[PDB]
Amino acid sequence: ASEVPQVVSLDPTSIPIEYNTPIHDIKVQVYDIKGGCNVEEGLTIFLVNNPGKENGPVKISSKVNDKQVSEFLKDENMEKFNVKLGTSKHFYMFNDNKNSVAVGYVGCGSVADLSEADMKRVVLSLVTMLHDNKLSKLTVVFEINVDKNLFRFFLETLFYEYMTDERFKSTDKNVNMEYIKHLGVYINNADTYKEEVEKARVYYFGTYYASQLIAAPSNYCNPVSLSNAAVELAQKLNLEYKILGVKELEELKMGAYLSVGKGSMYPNKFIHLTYKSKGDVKKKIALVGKGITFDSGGYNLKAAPGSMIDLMKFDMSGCAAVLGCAYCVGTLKPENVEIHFLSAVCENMVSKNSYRPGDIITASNGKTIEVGNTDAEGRLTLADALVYAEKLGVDYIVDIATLTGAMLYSLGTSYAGVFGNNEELINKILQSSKTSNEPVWWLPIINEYRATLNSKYADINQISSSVKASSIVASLFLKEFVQNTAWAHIDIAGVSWNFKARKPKGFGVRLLTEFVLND
Amino acid sequence: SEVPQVVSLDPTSIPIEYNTPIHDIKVQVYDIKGGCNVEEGLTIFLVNNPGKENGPVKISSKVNDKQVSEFLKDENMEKFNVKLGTSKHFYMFNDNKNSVAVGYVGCGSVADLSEADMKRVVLSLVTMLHDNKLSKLTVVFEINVDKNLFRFFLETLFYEYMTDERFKSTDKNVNMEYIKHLGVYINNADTYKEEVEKARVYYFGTYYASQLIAAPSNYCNPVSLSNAAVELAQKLNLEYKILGVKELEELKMGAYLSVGKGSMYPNKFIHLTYKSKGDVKKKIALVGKGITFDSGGYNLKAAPGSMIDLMKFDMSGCAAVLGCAYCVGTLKPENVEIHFLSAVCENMVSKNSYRPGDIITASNGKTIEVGNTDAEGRLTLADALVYAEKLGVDYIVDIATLTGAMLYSLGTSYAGVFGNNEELINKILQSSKTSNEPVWWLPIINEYRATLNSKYADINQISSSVKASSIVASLFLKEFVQNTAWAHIDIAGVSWNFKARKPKGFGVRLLTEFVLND
Amino acid sequence: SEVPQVVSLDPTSIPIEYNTPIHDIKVQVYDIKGGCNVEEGLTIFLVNNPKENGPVKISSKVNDKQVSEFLKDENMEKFNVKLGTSKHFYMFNDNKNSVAVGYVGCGSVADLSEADMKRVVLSLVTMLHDNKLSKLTVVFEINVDKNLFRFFLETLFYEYMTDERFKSEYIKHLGVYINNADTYKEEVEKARVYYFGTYYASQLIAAPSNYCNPVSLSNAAVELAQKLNLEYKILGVKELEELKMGAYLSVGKGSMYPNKFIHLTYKSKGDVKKKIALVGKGITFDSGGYNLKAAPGSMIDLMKFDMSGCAAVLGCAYCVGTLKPENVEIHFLSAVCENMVSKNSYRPGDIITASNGKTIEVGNTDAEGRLTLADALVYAEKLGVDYIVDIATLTGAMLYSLGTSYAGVFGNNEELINKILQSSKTSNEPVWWLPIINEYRATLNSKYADINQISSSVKASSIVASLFLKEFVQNTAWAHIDIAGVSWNFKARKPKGFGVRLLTEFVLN
Ligand SMILES: CC(C)(C)C(=O)N[C@@H](C(=O)NO)c1ccc(-c2ccsc2)cc1
Ligand SMILES: CC(C)(C)C(=O)N[C@@H](C(=O)NO)c1ccc(-c2ccsc2)cc1
Ligand SMILES: CC(C)(C)C(=O)N[C@@H](C(=O)NO)c1ccc(-c2ccsc2)cc1
Ligand SMILES: [Zn+2]
Ligand SMILES: [Zn+2]
Ligand SMILES: [Zn+2]
Ligand SMILES: [Zn+2]
Ligand SMILES: [Zn+2]
Ligand SMILES: [Zn+2]
Repeated sequence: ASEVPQVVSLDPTSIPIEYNTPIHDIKVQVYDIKGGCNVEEGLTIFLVNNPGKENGPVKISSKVNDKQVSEFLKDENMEKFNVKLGTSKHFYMFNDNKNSVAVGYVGCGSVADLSEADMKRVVLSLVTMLHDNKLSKLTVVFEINVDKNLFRFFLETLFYEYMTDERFKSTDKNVNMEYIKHLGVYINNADTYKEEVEKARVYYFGTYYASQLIAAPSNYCNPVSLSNAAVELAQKLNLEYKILGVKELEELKMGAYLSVGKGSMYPNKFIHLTYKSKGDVKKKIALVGKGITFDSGGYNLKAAPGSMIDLMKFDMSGCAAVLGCAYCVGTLKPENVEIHFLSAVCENMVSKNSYRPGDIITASNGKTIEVGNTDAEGRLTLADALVYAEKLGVDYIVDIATLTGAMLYSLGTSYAGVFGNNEELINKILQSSKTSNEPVWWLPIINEYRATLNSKYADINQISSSVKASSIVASLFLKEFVQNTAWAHIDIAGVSWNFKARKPKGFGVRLLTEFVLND
Repeated sequence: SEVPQVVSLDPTSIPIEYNTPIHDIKVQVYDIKGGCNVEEGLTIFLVNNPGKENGPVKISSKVNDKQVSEFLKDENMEKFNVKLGTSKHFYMFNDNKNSVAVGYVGCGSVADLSEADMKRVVLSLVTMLHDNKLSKLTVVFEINVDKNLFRFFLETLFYEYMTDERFKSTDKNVNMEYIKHLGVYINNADTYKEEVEKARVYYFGTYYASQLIAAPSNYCNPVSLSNAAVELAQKLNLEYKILGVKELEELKMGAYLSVGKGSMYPNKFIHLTYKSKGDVKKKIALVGKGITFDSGGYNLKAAPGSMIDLMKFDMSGCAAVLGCAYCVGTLKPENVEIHFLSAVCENMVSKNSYRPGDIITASNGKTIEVGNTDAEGRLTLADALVYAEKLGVDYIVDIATLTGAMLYSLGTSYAGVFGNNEELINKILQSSKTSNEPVWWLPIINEYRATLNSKYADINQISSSVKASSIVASLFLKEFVQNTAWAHIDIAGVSWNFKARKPKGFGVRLLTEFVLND
Repeated sequence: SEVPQVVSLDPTSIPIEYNTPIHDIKVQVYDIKGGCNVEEGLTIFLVNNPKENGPVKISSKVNDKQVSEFLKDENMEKFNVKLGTSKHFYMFNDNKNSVAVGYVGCGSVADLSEADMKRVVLSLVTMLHDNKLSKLTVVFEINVDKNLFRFFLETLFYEYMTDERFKSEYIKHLGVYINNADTYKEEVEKARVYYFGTYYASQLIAAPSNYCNPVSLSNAAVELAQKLNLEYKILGVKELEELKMGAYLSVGKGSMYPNKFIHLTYKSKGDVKKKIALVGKGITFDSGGYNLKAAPGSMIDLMKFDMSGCAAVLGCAYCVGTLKPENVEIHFLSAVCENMVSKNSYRPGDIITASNGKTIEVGNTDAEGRLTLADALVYAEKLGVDYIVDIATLTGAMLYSLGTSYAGVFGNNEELINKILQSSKTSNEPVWWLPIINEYRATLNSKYADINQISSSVKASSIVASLFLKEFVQNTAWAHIDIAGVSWNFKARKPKGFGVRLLTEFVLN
């Protein structure tokens, strides 16, 4: 652990991290619907749909072990309500033991197969029922068809969206902040879904942990304070760790990554976490995350309209995703696999010491790079991290980065883009996208654009001249730093931040973890 | 002299190639009378056809080889035309049954090839040298050229042929093999032979400047650039002096010192001196703008089209001046003393940077209000010009990448020259013709001077009302020359070749021709 | 000839003032030797001090004792000669009549430029606008040659005159004391002619585009021709179509006003030894077309000024028609139209054919000037003249090259260019020679048309445009004057009428 440099004594010297969240205090019980539903304290919510019939009437088909509640929820009483996706209603009644209970439903539309996006709409409606209501318990009755993954995704999203980050609140803490202590789930074939519960809780926190890092402002989350948090995480998970400082970075000749950080008051820190199975290692993997704790753009300052320089604390989202994945892996402990978690962390600032547009810098594999734009710094840091990664001698290298703003014009805010040099690896990323329900789409590395990276003086240009297809050109650049290893690149510049909700998504954590686990 | 680093991987000197493959090319000039020997390598005829736009090629000169002569008959050459820029390759066997490669380059129908047209001919020729491993090139001039233009042909051939690979490591051209011999057949070879070594000298001066310019700002900084100058001065036995901050403070160069304040690299003032052996009749001060990187300062280059990634080229004036010092120091003209000056610094954004609105005091006591930190060139030049005049010279000439407006007035081919003395300006225009580096005389319109009147300082750095920044900047510069013939050359538009993505080394030959023929 | 209207309140002609109060001013020129009489009105001494911001000192003997006492060294040294600084005082003379006496500083340089002289006059005019005076007397205690003296009068007349045509008492006597008065007296009535030529052009330029449109501008040209007994011909769309002027006709397609080609002719009585065509750009309003002037700084509200070239030419025709030079034939030409946005407008990308058969690819509809000039130059050369001179508000880049004081001149002939430069010297309308760089010509090579209207990127727009126009003059001495920068006086919010005196001097000499 290094000392975080301060300008004034009021500068914070660590990232506040909440490990023990109220979500971890929730006891989850899973019951089979065949046994009938018991309705007592708290809130009991039925998830209902009506196949084919858009905005069709609500029907409760589950057995309810209470004559009063059963009478209330009979068809004739429910037909005035419809199943419009996201619709919710609260019911109030007395049960067979003369106790007042709260019941209700969330409409799940008229399609039996709910997409990952429509399921998020269902959960958000459910969360609005949790907010502003001091409840001790919530019960959920699944009257829709969900597979194991979508069930887990439901729980993960519930936990994530229910949670409220108050680390930076001082005088504006919510006085009515109270969480349930109990969560009941009624679902058919309950014994097959039980295994998903703790997995979801693990995936929730891995995702929530990343979110905390991303949301943490750059005066809290800087290269030293972020690497320090990585150390603390490794210590709690019994992961091996190594933080490389400028001296060793110099010895390794990482000129590209070092030049990006030259302008910052915070020394570069290269994070290297390792998980190894106790069993014989049958596959080795490196996960590489972009780790810019703040990206001012450098001398190519973000001063253009729509550049959102105030969002630039998000620029270590790739690193956050990787560290979030480290939590999940170190907790679930997969067998026969060795995983490296890597991030070349730095800050891209303006200074007398900054690297300049036009500078020629040498990467750790000896390639000279001409810098055409100081704000294209991510691919420079990744270049050295990718060289470092391949020297580990692994089977797959997967990187994840808020790399290019062009992603918002190509895939937008919902789907991440994946590029690569190996088809089998890309299919596996796409497969893990399905089973994690973190949407990713395969995008091409167009070789014809490679020629536009031909530098007159250096071995290669940092950015293209023609093109404008930045996401693809950046992928071309990165590919030049991976010689003979299966490699994939996940651009999350578009999906990292939830603009509507004004919070990080913790995107990529579940995706990467599913990738590690399912092979 | 010691180059500060942020990290140990930061370079501490500019890589400079002094002996180039071009220097290893043995050059022989033969007279066209007595015919041409075609025996080895690639023989190229430069042909014309005055009259018809694209008339047939007609090889006039005698070829001392029966087989080669039969091939180059008018009958066989009829299908090929003389369009300016075109070229063809030929394969055949000579008299002793040895395979030989012949060809031609079209020089158009016009009997007078201009600076731009000759450049086009050279390019066509260089294309033939590329992607073809040749031990020898022979060029037969079946067109007419003056002696300056012949020198210009060789200069341009040498400059364009040479490839800068100082910053390649994993991607050097493996097929890069230069010729070792160059043959030239031309009429009255006795007179043209003198231009050969003059061309080689002018070439390296230009290429030396180009190397400094192309060098990125992390390699090329105020300390390393001034070290490079010192090394140059040493190889040439020029007197040299590098003024550091402490000296500059004593001289009270507050305008120049302000510009480098935000930089990690200390300011360094380059003062080189050549003196003729005998009686000195003319004293000349050459001043180069030497900003090793121009970020704009707090007036950051952030506007569309400001091309901040090119601003390593903002020391081109200094490079021109140092390049001239090479030529002058090598050619050793008589009856002249020349001072090569450059206020070298770096314009950066920092807690220590000078600010828009700052009032600073030049070394001649004039207080200056800063309106824009990106108009830093004229601030450094101000102190440099005051220093220059204190040397008591006859002519002060500054050269600078000073105003972007030049791209809208003269464009990328012609530099602008401004001045306070018509005689000096005429000499610059004369030097432009003989060096074939095109310059156009632009006026210093005194009506715009009132817009440099400041409410609080003695003078404004920039105008607020008048556009035409090239003229306004000239007006500002004129305020720091009291009673000396002075001229100013703005090369902001011509310094960088945007199409070839490389510098031109513009100004080297111009300044040298100015020196030599005074 | 009938001006179309959208509503009945639309103006159907340009209001023009022919008889100005300047024409009522009686000018007397006296020699400074013999002393100056100060009997009435305002008397102003033009004074320098060759030092900087030095004290005022009056050298001329004044034949009035009271005023002499006022003008004594001890009193005037309280004031300084800083360029454009002025003081004037009211007092009683020997006859106990009210007189005003004062000065205007002319700085510390023995030779005033046209810019300096202008500042002097502006200070003089300020006093005239603030005082009710029947008479102004100006005493020259500075050195001025014949041309600069005429320039002084022209400038004085022009700046003094106030255009009130669109709104809803001048001096009657000008006295001038100057050493060697006799050599200067002939400059007076020439200055009056140059004044109105300049002011007439100013009137056309300042007239908004709803008053000044292609139809009313040509109608005004006709009326001018009739008053001066100049031959005149106005070419309409049918005539222009037959002449295959496709470049020029394309620009006006989107306008509600039919294109009008103005062709005025002055012919001397005797043998014609020189034939000259003067071509003025006549865009009555330039919106930019589909390449609309929408960018910040494009100043679309100024774009009534885009016929300043035509105005300069018509102002010259007044001077030439008045002074009647001998042994010359002058053609006054303008392809007048309006560049507008409409379903009918020409489009960026359109390939259009000029009257010499050259196909043109339009890259920017706001570069419309060179298109109208393309067909005007072709028309001009067919007249078989010795010189073609065009003048035009052609490129905004002129503001970045020479600025607002000097116009640029481009050409294909050295003799012609140096004639314009000499005319610039004698008219004191500053012009600077700029190169037509042949290396830039290749940027106008089109993939589909014979030539490009504009370059994709050469940035040197004034030069690229000049190259374009050069392609439409095949074997005649031709020069192009780009007055886009100098035509409008931004500070004074009015035209300069730039080019009238320049072009007239070119014709007369
Ligand atoms: C502007 C360009 C092409 C250099 C780019 O892709 N910039 C990146 C960047 O600064 N990388 O270091 C960029 C710009 C904007 C975003 C972004 C994403 C959501 S809002 C702004 C993300 C990446
Ligand atoms: C922006 C302005 C008017 C202050 C100016 O003249 N800038 C100079 C400059 O920064 N001088 O120190 C300038 C701007 C752009 C260029 C340029 C030249 C080729 S591309 C950009 C050159 C000089
Ligand atoms: C469109 C461009 C940049 C080629 C140009 O120079 N346009 C001309 C024009 O509209 N010609 O028809 C132009 C633009 C601006 C001005 C101008 C002059 C004083 S303020 C703006 C003048 C001419
Ligand atoms: Zn960036
Ligand atoms: Zn970034
Ligand atoms: Zn600058
Ligand atoms: Zn500069
Ligand atoms: Zn226009
Ligand atoms: Zn126009």
